[PDB]
Amino acid sequence: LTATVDGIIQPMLKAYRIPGMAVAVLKDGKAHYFNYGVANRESGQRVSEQTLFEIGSVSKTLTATLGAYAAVKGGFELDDKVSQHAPWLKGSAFDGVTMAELATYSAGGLPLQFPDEVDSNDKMQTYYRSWSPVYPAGTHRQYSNPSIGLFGHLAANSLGQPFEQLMSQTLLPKLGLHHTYIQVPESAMANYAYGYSKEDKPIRATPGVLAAEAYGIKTGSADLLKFVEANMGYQGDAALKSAIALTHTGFHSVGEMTQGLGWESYDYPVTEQVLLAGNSPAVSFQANPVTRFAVPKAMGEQRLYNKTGSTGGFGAYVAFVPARGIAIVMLANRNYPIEARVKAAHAILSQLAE
Ligand SMILES: *C(=O)N1C[C@H](NOS(=O)(=O)O)CC[C@H]1C(N)=O
Repeated sequence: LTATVDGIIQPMLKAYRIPGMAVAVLKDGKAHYFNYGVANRESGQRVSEQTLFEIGSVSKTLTATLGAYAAVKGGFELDDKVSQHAPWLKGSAFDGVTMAELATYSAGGLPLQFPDEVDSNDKMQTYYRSWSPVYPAGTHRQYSNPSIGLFGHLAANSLGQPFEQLMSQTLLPKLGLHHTYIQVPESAMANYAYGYSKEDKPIRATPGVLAAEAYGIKTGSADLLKFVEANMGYQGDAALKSAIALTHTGFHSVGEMTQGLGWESYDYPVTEQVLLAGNSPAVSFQANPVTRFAVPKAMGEQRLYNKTGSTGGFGAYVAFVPARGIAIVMLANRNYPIEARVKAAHAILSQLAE
């Protein structure tokens, strides 16, 4: 292995007091697992590649794959208006938003989170029915859980299924992810890590509206690397392969970052400075005018695809370059700085590419 994983990861774990981390890398078709520290600080139970971590917003890549799958299966087309697939949105602003804009955070300024008062399905429908766009559709990117959350919800229901059903019964089994969960079952609680807050309490995920779609997957590094493997020359089912290809399609760009379904990608080679900038709050916190594509673009293999994710007590990152057959998954039970995740992953990936 050309990479020096221990030498890059261990100083970072110390610098941010990360209790445990599961790292998995792919190179030349083989998976390598590097496990550090503890899943549970009071028992001392060790992290393995089967430890379940909250992967937070990395869930959006699975949600995007599910939505692309529903589109390939005929439930909807990406250029359909959103209200074509939700009778309760007819006449609302979503008459003028496409499913693709919803999935790529460009509907027009949907916020990062639902307002605190939205705590039921009924209040969720009312929220979207009364939503006032900040920007014209397709012109501005504001990263948003309500946006891709609604995409995942409506995509699944376009096949007559709840999101959780289509994810748990179709997408995850077809991807080969048998230890990946929206809700961790009884048989697997022994493997579920605790997270540790920035204030340092043991904490686990708070359920919320459309949490499953936007940030609610629990999985280990082995299962998550298997999903990344499917994103690098998947040999198999035509519908699922077409779905994955749609997630590698670009719909707009902000600076050097191109927004796909779930995945965000960069030209490869990519500098650390560019990858840091694309994952900084200058991109993730504020609404930015996008570079527009007249038609969506199949982006290609010689690119760095990535996604960050966090919960109250967890911090995750995934990046891969399909043309190189290299990948890194980093799942931690501390929500530690995105810049540290990016710097470490860029260093390791640069070495794997040698
Ligand atoms: C994803 O984990 N989340 C969405 C947003 N952070 O975006 S990032 O993950 O791309 O950095 C807010 C925090 C978090 C969440 N659980 O809502």
